[PDB]
Amino acid sequence: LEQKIIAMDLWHLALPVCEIVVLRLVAEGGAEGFGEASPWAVFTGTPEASYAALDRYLRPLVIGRRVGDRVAIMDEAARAVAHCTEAKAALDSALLDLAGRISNLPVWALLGGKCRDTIPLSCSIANPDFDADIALMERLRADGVGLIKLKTGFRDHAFDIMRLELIARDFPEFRVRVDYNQGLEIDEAVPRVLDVAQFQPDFIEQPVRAHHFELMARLRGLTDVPLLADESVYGPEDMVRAAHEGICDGVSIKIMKSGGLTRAQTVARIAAAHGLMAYGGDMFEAGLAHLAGTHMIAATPEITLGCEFYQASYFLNEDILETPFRVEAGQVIVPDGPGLGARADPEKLEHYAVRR
Amino acid sequence: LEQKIIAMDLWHLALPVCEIVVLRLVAEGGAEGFGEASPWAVFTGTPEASYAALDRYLRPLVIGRRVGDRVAIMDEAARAVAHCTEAKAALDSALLDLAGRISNLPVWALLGGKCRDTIPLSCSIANPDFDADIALMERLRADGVGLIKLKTGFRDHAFDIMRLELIARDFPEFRVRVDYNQGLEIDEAVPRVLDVAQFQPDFIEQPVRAHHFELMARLRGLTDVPLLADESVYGPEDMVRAAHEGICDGVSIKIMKSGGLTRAQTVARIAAAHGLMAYGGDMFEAGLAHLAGTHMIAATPEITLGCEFYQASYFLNEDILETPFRVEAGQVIVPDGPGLGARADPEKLEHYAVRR
Ligand SMILES: [Mg+2]
Ligand SMILES: [Mg+2]
Ligand code: NA
Ligand code: NA
Repeated sequence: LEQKIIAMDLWHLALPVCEIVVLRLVAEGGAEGFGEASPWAVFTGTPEASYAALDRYLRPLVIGRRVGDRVAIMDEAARAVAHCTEAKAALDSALLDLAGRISNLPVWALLGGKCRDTIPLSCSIANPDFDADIALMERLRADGVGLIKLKTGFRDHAFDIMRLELIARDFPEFRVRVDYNQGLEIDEAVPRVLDVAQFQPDFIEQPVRAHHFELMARLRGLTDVPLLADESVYGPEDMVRAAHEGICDGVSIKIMKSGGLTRAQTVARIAAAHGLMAYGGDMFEAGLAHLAGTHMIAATPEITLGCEFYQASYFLNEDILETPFRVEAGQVIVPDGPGLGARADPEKLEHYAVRR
Repeated sequence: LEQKIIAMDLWHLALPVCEIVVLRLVAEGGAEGFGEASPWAVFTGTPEASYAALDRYLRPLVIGRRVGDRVAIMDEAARAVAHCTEAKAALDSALLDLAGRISNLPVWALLGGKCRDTIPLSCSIANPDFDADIALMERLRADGVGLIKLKTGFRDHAFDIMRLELIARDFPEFRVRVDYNQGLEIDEAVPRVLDVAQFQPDFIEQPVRAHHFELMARLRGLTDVPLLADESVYGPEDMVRAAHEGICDGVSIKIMKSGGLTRAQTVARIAAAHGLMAYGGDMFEAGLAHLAGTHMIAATPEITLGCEFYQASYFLNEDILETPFRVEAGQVIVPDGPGLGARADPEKLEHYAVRR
């Protein structure tokens, strides 16, 4: 691990169904590490921002550094550029993937070990054309997927209720989660949440804008259905604040928000210390990001509500991995191979790139 | 790391100057892992309690497990036996040491990498015969040690003041820290702490009993000298409570309290999130425990006040490692070799054992 990182390559991809930024690091010894940043322009930041963060601001910080100084590198990285937690997460992933390759260890082994070999998978239901999702749900049920998360709030309230009712009638096999993606306005939050809570989903995710800690805390006191914070919490700092103000019953943890795998674990551990639950959320990512999140969760017993790394299997027309992101009988398979467990395909990276 | 742990050997040692419990784990392939539990009877527990914890209660959940399932093993261990955080730290150390030997990596490499190659060392000054400490301080200054921590409260207040004045006069080269070890009673806490604070030590450690959160918080508001919590904080759970009640400005982190290296890091990270400083404390341990503590601090940027792994160098007549715990120019050296960086001497373990 005394080896020096000698190169940094980047790709700004546009995947048919979704833009992401892929990073590759190369050590003196020839080993390579991959990492993905999956920005959501309106929430975490743009792909351009993360591309620049890596290409111009973090590059000088990483090139020439020893693979083993990851802790120092990530500490400096957080301060070297503002935001771009997706880019920071990509760097951490590549650093870990690289160290894992060098030492011949899976990433979870560099995160403390593993506590689970599989992770329950959840697929989101967010199509404005519900008939298309019904067909999707038929397939999900057939594939053994047992969890689904209804994206709510993007249309009228009636549209949300309609779907919950049909799901309960024709797809009772699934456990159902709900996610508003900060979608509701102040004047409609309470009545819409209270109505949806009647359906008793496993949890309702972030009904209002991230900065609405007061309102989130109030919504939490309205029903016994768990209220999960997502956009309101990125890292440990926000988690401490969220816990203090009692804005949620649990949190959706994403490496793209925490800016790294360790910071993601810290969020989960702080949530647990406050008696709050944790879920493996994700952004609109590809298989590389899925693998990074999978290794993180495999080493974090505190995240018990499953994960939602469903895009590579049900959203993207084609993924960027050389080998399919492994999911069997509705469960994500924790890889045990070196590094992340799969390489990104250069040809696909070259083909789908809009910039590199 | 898929291979199983097939054996657990224990030694309750009595080291001339100190009792500790040493643990050795053996994997199917023959690799070994060593860990140390350094119990303090009146604070953390007895060596007999920790010996029993490992020998009878943790043995069953460890034997037959995959080396790589460390996270799950430790999660289960914490609940398998009450207290005995020292035994838990020893098990975590052995598991990490074992995994390091297998993968040929330094323990810090399994804790996320490193951010520092050396750690400033502090030696405690606690001899009731102060002339003996003056001699030691002469030795300390010559060896390049620039930090010392005065053990206060075990005698009258005059004795503490006497030593603080002589140190400032004859040994100005040292940065001075103070530690009461919960030694002060309620009716004498304010006056004594105020007097000592006039000497502006770097920090004053745990003036009163661990359970006195309210009193600790009041003491914190009396001076601008940092008040460190030690016995009041063992793990993440205590750190969350201590931060909420504002009982300190910083915390002394010890693996023997946190019951593991990761838990110790979580304590440091939580403190930092609350704007509280962190110090690398220790119990009356030997070189094996010092190495575990060194690797954890090596991977934890949040711990910036140095460490006190001085016993192997200045307290124990003889250490148990095959090679000296490295300290150069008053700085602890972070090992880069496989595992903890040194091996326990089978012959010494047998010689100093009072039970095995
Ligand atoms: Mg969400
Ligand atoms: Mg102390
Ligand atoms: Na509630
Ligand atoms: Na103060």
